Amino acid sequence: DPPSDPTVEILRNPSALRSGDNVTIACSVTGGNPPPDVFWYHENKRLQSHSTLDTRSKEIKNIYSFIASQNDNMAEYECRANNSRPKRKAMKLEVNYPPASVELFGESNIRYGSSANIQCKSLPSNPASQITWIINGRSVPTPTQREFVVENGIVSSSNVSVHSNELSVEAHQINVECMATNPEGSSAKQHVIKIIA
Ligand SMILES: *[C@@H]1O[C@H](CO)[C@@H](O)[C@H](O)[C@H]1NC(C)=O
Ligand SMILES: *[C@@H]1O[C@H](CO)[C@@H](O)[C@H](O)[C@H]1NC(C)=O
Ligand SMILES: *[C@@H]1O[C@H](CO)[C@@H](O)[C@H](O)[C@H]1NC(C)=O
Repeated sequence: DPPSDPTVEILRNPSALRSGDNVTIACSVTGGNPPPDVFWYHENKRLQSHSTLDTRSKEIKNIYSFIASQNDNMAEYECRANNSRPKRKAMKLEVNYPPASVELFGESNIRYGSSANIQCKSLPSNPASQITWIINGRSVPTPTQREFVVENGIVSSSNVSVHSNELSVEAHQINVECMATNPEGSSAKQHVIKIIA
């Protein structure tokens, strides 16, 4: 027997706000007397957006569209209702974004035979980024990392140890490459350590 025809559709949602994409936020209010003004407030400052009231329904709505940002948007957008001598409802957003860059820490010159410790902290990202190391074009076993929570993101930090004792006496320098990575993206930076006598 025949099955009835197939229908396909794309499902909007569910995804955390990402990087920069066209986000729309709404604030509904049902009318009182006098009809209140409805404003969006980012960082306690009145955003430039219009409020529209349906006369039939008596429902006041305020629609705000913007592109998401890493710099903020891990923070809250508040709505306010105003009647002379104010009803409020805030909203914390979650935006995924890749780590901007990474920072390496350590000597530029190390004595031969001696060992060296290299640190790498990534710039804030969401979610947390995985630090990986590549030494002389060789990926190395990933060290345990410490993740810190900062405003508008998470900072990963990893320590690696390079030993010049394993290297030959004719080893001029050691290339230390650090890399932070999350589902949004990745970023790398390379520090060069010279070997002194
Ligand atoms: C985002 O959507 C709003 C309407 O919701 C529209 O006015 C605006 O042009 C759009 N911007 C982009 C970059 O798609
Ligand atoms: C409060 O509301 C009145 C009218 O409802 C409006 O004209 C005024 O600008 C508002 N003031 C503030 C500080 O939002
Ligand atoms: C990494 O080294 C720093 C010193 O620069 C130290 O303060 C920190 O505790 C170390 N962390 C780990 C996980 O080894």
